[PDB]
Amino acid sequence: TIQPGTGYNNGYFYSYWNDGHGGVTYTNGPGGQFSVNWSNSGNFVGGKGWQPGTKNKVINFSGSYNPNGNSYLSVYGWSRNPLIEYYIVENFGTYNPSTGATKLGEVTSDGSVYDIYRTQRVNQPSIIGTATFYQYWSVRRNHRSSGSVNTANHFNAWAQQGLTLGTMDYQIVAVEGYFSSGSASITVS
Repeated sequence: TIQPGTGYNNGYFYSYWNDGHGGVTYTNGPGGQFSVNWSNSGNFVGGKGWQPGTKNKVINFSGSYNPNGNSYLSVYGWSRNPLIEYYIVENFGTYNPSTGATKLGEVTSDGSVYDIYRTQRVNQPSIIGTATFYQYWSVRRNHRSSGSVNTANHFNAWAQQGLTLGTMDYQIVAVEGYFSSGSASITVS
């Protein structure tokens, strides 16, 4: 495993974060590849991509994703001003992250309909420190672990619905886990 933090590997920005609990290993591979293996983890997020992201990137991903418990596979990132944490969720484990959330619409992109939601994090950690901020979600109905994500279709649908993004910060294909187990191997481009 590599040390939690951010940096560049083989031309790609990467971010690997955990809550210090133990039970997760993250490795960077050739090109845009990264692997995650976890067993009775805490909360973590790891993946490769870009710093900063863009609002019209076409993100390609391929590989395997085998969660046992609560985990997501998504295009994941942030904006600043306004501060937003966002997800385009391609697959997940035992928990759909939109459970109980307010549905803000639908968008069709890259072979599936997605349901759109907005949630709020209250006094939680963020890229600028403790803050209250919104999260935007596109949750794919047809789950998969390879494909292409035309981010503009999501960001445009969000904007159409009143979900504004500020200036992009990082933008990665991320495996997230919350107190679960699993394995994943993903290549980004």
